[PDB]
Amino acid sequence: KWYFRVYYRGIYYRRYR
Repeated sequence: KWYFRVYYRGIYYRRYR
């Protein structure tokens, strides 16, 4: 399962898959 945002001060990342 993905996340939603998280990234905080990172860069979201491949949330789609």
